[PDB]
Amino acid sequence: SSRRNAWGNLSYADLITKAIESSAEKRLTLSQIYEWMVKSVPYFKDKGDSNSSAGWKNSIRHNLSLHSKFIRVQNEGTGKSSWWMLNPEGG
DNA sequence: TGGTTTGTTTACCTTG
DNA sequence: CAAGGTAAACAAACCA
Ligand SMILES: [Ca+2]
Ligand SMILES: [Cl-]
Repeated sequence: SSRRNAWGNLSYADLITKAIESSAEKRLTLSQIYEWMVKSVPYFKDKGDSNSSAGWKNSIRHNLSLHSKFIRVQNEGTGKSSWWMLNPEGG
Protein backbone atom coordinates (compact mmCIF):
# COMPACT_ATOMS: atom_id res chain seq x y z
CA SER A 1 0.00 0.00 0.00
CA SER A 2 3.08 2.19 0.40
CA ARG A 3 4.30 1.16 -3.07
CA ARG A 4 2.64 1.47 -6.50
CA ASN A 5 3.98 -1.87 -7.75
CA ALA A 6 5.64 -4.95 -6.30
CA TRP A 7 9.13 -3.78 -7.24
CA GLY A 8 8.56 -0.30 -5.84
CA ASN A 9 7.27 3.09 -6.94
CA LEU A 10 9.12 3.41 -10.20
CA SER A 11 7.23 2.79 -13.45
CA TYR A 12 8.66 0.53 -16.14
CA ALA A 13 9.76 3.61 -18.04
CA ASP A 14 11.60 4.86 -14.94
CA LEU A 15 13.38 1.55 -14.56
CA ILE A 16 14.39 1.58 -18.24
CA THR A 17 15.62 5.16 -17.81
CA LYS A 18 17.72 4.08 -14.80
CA ALA A 19 19.20 1.11 -16.64
CA ILE A 20 20.23 3.29 -19.52
CA GLU A 21 21.66 6.06 -17.36
CA SER A 22 23.61 3.42 -15.49
CA SER A 23 25.70 2.61 -18.59
CA ALA A 24 28.84 4.71 -19.20
CA GLU A 25 27.81 5.22 -22.82
CA LYS A 26 24.18 5.96 -21.99
CA ARG A 27 22.82 3.31 -24.37
CA LEU A 28 21.84 -0.33 -24.03
CA THR A 29 20.47 -3.08 -26.25
CA LEU A 30 17.13 -4.65 -25.25
CA SER A 31 18.83 -7.72 -23.77
CA GLN A 32 21.16 -5.54 -21.70
CA ILE A 33 18.12 -3.79 -20.32
CA TYR A 34 16.66 -7.21 -19.40
CA GLU A 35 20.01 -8.08 -17.76
CA TRP A 36 20.01 -4.87 -15.74
CA MET A 37 16.48 -5.56 -14.51
CA VAL A 38 17.32 -9.01 -13.21
CA LYS A 39 20.58 -7.86 -11.63
CA SER A 40 19.37 -4.57 -10.23
CA VAL A 41 15.72 -4.88 -9.28
CA PRO A 42 15.28 -7.24 -6.30
CA TYR A 43 11.81 -8.25 -7.46
CA PHE A 44 13.07 -9.56 -10.81
CA LYS A 45 16.16 -11.28 -9.43
CA ASP A 46 14.31 -14.59 -9.72
CA LYS A 47 11.90 -13.84 -12.57
CA GLY A 48 14.78 -14.18 -15.01
CA ASP A 49 14.20 -17.56 -16.64
CA SER A 50 12.20 -18.25 -19.78
CA ASN A 51 9.05 -19.39 -17.98
CA SER A 52 8.50 -16.29 -15.79
CA SER A 53 10.04 -13.36 -17.66
CA ALA A 54 7.74 -13.50 -20.69
CA GLY A 55 5.36 -10.93 -19.24
CA TRP A 56 7.62 -8.22 -17.85
CA LYS A 57 9.89 -8.44 -20.90
CA ASN A 58 6.81 -7.81 -23.07
CA SER A 59 6.10 -4.80 -20.85
CA ILE A 60 9.67 -3.53 -21.40
CA ARG A 61 9.52 -3.84 -25.21
CA HIS A 62 6.13 -2.14 -25.09
CA ASN A 63 7.43 0.75 -23.03
CA LEU A 64 10.50 1.21 -25.24
CA SER A 65 8.33 1.58 -28.38
CA LEU A 66 5.45 3.53 -26.86
CA HIS A 67 7.24 6.42 -25.09
CA SER A 68 9.00 9.10 -27.10
CA LYS A 69 11.51 9.66 -24.31
CA PHE A 70 13.28 6.54 -25.63
CA ILE A 71 14.87 6.49 -29.07
CA ARG A 72 16.06 3.53 -31.04
CA VAL A 73 19.48 3.76 -32.65
CA GLN A 74 20.56 1.51 -35.51
CA ASN A 75 23.27 -1.03 -34.77
CA GLU A 76 24.22 -2.89 -37.94
CA GLY A 77 27.05 -4.88 -36.39
CA THR A 78 25.52 -7.49 -38.65
CA GLY A 79 22.63 -9.09 -36.80
CA LYS A 80 22.87 -6.89 -33.68
CA SER A 81 19.72 -5.32 -32.25
CA SER A 82 19.21 -1.58 -31.68
CA TRP A 83 20.80 0.64 -29.05
CA TRP A 84 18.13 2.24 -26.91
CA MET A 85 18.79 5.63 -25.44
CA LEU A 86 17.12 8.55 -23.73
CA ASN A 87 15.62 11.06 -26.13
CA PRO A 88 17.94 14.11 -26.12
CA GLU A 89 14.86 16.26 -26.71
CA GLY A 90 13.09 14.92 -23.59
CA GLY A 91 9.91 12.86 -23.36
C1' DT B 1 13.61 -24.61 -41.99
C1' DG B 2 11.14 -23.55 -38.16
C1' DG B 3 11.45 -21.52 -33.65
C1' DT B 4 13.00 -17.20 -31.24
C1' DT B 5 13.98 -12.31 -30.64
C1' DT B 6 13.03 -7.71 -31.39
C1' DG B 7 9.74 -4.02 -32.28
C1' DT B 8 5.33 -1.77 -33.10
C1' DT B 9 0.57 -1.31 -32.04
C1' DT B 10 -3.95 -1.70 -30.16
C1' DA B 11 -6.84 -3.35 -26.59
C1' DC B 12 -8.35 -4.15 -21.85
C1' DC B 13 -8.44 -3.14 -16.81
C1' DT B 14 -7.64 -0.62 -12.79
C1' DT B 15 -6.49 3.68 -10.19
C1' DG B 16 -6.65 8.35 -8.93
C1' DC C 1 -10.09 11.28 -18.66
C1' DA C 2 -5.11 10.06 -18.07
C1' DA C 3 -1.55 6.96 -16.83
C1' DG C 4 0.35 2.34 -16.23
C1' DG C 5 0.54 -2.45 -16.13
C1' DT C 6 -0.56 -6.47 -18.77
C1' DA C 7 -1.99 -9.11 -22.99
C1' DA C 8 -1.74 -10.06 -27.50
C1' DA C 9 -1.64 -9.81 -32.79
C1' DC C 10 1.71 -9.35 -36.29
C1' DA C 11 5.93 -9.31 -38.82
C1' DA C 12 10.83 -8.51 -39.93
C1' DA C 13 15.10 -10.01 -38.58
C1' DC C 14 17.70 -13.52 -36.30
C1' DC C 15 19.57 -17.87 -35.38
C1' DA C 16 19.94 -22.85 -33.99
CA1 LIG D 1 9.99 5.18 -28.54
CL1 LIG E 1 7.72 -4.10 -37.90
